[PDB]
Amino acid sequence: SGAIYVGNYRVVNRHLATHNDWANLVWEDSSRDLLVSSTTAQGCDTIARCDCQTGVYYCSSRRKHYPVSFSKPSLIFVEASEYYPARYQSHLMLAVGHSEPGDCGGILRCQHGVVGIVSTGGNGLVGFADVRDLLWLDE
Ligand SMILES: N#Cc1sccc1CC(=O)N1CCC[C@H](C(N)=O)C1
Ligand SMILES: [Zn+2]
Repeated sequence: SGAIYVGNYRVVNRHLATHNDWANLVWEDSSRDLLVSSTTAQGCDTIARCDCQTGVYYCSSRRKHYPVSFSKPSLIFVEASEYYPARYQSHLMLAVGHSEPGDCGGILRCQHGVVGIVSTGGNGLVGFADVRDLLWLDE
């Protein structure tokens, strides 16, 4: 679990969105596993606007932060789950690192701010949904 709070927005994994998130929906994209809902309180996270390929992510299954090198956002095949059939997930970045399903929502950060959130994993890899291209999150 986990979310990004920036301005009057809350960014979460679409497969983990709540009834309140869907009732206050701003935007959602199944192909990215992202959902953004509106909030009544101000968010203070800073979104990174960069092409960093190194950063640190929070891994709840280990209660630890890990430094990682990660790939540029791209279309990557993702095995079927109870949330989606087998498909290509877009704007996804992979890194070599530990992740378990409950790890979704952990933030990936670089020196410039929030890069994305954990969205996929397995076999010693971790995948992050990028949020750096969502320029509207800041206005
Ligand atoms: N094992 C393992 C890990 S680590 C983080 C998530 C997972 C499981 C995982 O990859 N998914 C299940 C939930 C939906 C995800 C998606 N974006 O389609 C796919
Ligand atoms: Zn950066």
